[PDB]
Amino acid sequence: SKVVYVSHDGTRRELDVADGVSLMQAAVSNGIYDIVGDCGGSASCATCHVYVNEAFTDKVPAANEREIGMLESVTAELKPNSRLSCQIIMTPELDGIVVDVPDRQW
Ligand code: FES
Repeated sequence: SKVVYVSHDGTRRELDVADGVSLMQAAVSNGIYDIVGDCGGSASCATCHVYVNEAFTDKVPAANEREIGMLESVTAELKPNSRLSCQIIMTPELDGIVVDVPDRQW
Protein backbone atom coordinates (compact mmCIF):
# COMPACT_ATOMS: atom_id res chain seq x y z
CA SER A 1 0.00 0.00 0.00
CA LYS A 2 1.11 3.58 -0.63
CA VAL A 3 2.54 5.90 2.01
CA VAL A 4 3.92 9.38 1.37
CA TYR A 5 6.62 10.99 3.51
CA VAL A 6 6.99 14.77 3.29
CA SER A 7 10.20 16.15 4.78
CA HIS A 8 10.71 19.51 6.48
CA ASP A 9 11.83 21.20 3.24
CA GLY A 10 8.80 19.78 1.43
CA THR A 11 10.62 16.97 -0.39
CA ARG A 12 8.27 14.06 -1.04
CA ARG A 13 9.11 10.35 -0.97
CA GLU A 14 6.52 7.69 -1.76
CA LEU A 15 6.86 4.08 -0.58
CA ASP A 16 4.93 0.83 -1.06
CA VAL A 17 4.38 -0.57 2.44
CA ALA A 18 3.16 -4.11 3.15
CA ASP A 19 0.46 -5.01 5.66
CA GLY A 20 1.67 -5.17 9.25
CA VAL A 21 4.72 -2.94 8.73
CA SER A 22 4.96 0.26 10.78
CA LEU A 23 5.54 3.60 9.08
CA MET A 24 8.78 3.85 11.07
CA GLN A 25 10.04 0.46 9.87
CA ALA A 26 9.26 1.38 6.26
CA ALA A 27 10.96 4.77 6.58
CA VAL A 28 14.23 3.64 8.16
CA SER A 29 14.50 0.70 5.76
CA ASN A 30 14.15 3.05 2.79
CA GLY A 31 16.60 5.80 3.65
CA ILE A 32 14.07 8.31 4.99
CA TYR A 33 16.57 9.48 7.59
CA ASP A 34 14.27 12.18 8.97
CA ILE A 35 12.81 9.31 11.01
CA VAL A 36 15.22 7.58 13.42
CA GLY A 37 13.57 4.81 15.45
CA ASP A 38 16.29 4.80 18.09
CA CYS A 39 14.42 2.43 20.43
CA GLY A 40 13.51 0.01 17.64
CA GLY A 41 9.77 0.63 17.52
CA SER A 42 8.65 -0.09 21.09
CA ALA A 43 7.48 3.49 21.72
CA SER A 44 10.25 4.49 24.15
CA CYS A 45 12.46 7.05 22.38
CA ALA A 46 10.14 9.35 20.42
CA THR A 47 12.72 9.63 17.63
CA CYS A 48 10.17 8.49 15.03
CA HIS A 49 7.94 11.52 15.56
CA VAL A 50 5.77 12.49 12.58
CA TYR A 51 2.80 14.77 11.91
CA VAL A 52 -0.06 12.70 10.50
CA ASN A 53 -1.95 14.35 7.63
CA GLU A 54 -5.45 15.63 8.52
CA ALA A 55 -7.14 13.37 5.97
CA PHE A 56 -5.94 10.38 8.01
CA THR A 57 -5.71 11.59 11.62
CA ASP A 58 -9.33 10.36 11.68
CA LYS A 59 -8.66 7.07 9.86
CA VAL A 60 -5.62 5.70 11.71
CA PRO A 61 -6.12 4.05 15.14
CA ALA A 62 -6.03 6.50 18.05
CA ALA A 63 -2.81 6.73 20.07
CA ASN A 64 -2.38 4.29 22.95
CA GLU A 65 -1.43 5.19 26.54
CA ARG A 66 2.22 4.26 26.08
CA GLU A 67 2.49 6.41 22.94
CA ILE A 68 0.74 9.33 24.61
CA GLY A 69 3.31 9.18 27.40
CA MET A 70 6.33 8.82 25.13
CA LEU A 71 5.17 11.64 22.84
CA GLU A 72 6.06 14.21 25.50
CA SER A 73 9.74 13.43 24.91
CA VAL A 74 9.75 14.55 21.27
CA THR A 75 12.29 17.33 20.72
CA ALA A 76 10.37 18.75 17.77
CA GLU A 77 7.18 20.76 18.20
CA LEU A 78 4.40 18.60 19.61
CA LYS A 79 1.13 19.07 17.73
CA PRO A 80 -2.42 17.69 17.95
CA ASN A 81 -1.56 15.38 15.06
CA SER A 82 1.86 14.37 16.39
CA ARG A 83 2.24 10.60 16.36
CA LEU A 84 5.03 8.07 16.73
CA SER A 85 5.44 6.53 13.29
CA CYS A 86 6.33 3.22 14.93
CA GLN A 87 2.75 3.04 16.25
CA ILE A 88 1.05 3.41 12.86
CA ILE A 89 0.67 -0.06 11.32
CA MET A 90 0.04 -0.23 7.58
CA THR A 91 -3.06 -1.91 6.14
CA PRO A 92 -4.83 -1.57 2.77
CA GLU A 93 -7.25 0.85 4.43
CA LEU A 94 -4.42 3.35 5.03
CA ASP A 95 -3.35 3.44 1.38
CA GLY A 96 -2.41 6.97 0.35
CA ILE A 97 -1.67 8.20 3.87
CA VAL A 98 0.67 11.19 4.12
CA VAL A 99 2.86 12.17 7.06
CA ASP A 100 5.29 15.05 7.52
CA VAL A 101 8.61 14.49 9.26
CA PRO A 102 9.56 17.13 11.90
CA ASP A 103 12.50 19.53 11.50
CA ARG A 104 14.31 17.33 14.00
CA GLN A 105 13.92 14.22 16.16
CA TRP A 106 16.50 15.19 18.76
S1 FES B 1 10.94 4.08 17.19
FE1 FES B 1 11.23 4.67 19.34
S2 FES B 1 9.38 5.65 19.95
FE2 FES B 1 8.99 5.10 17.80
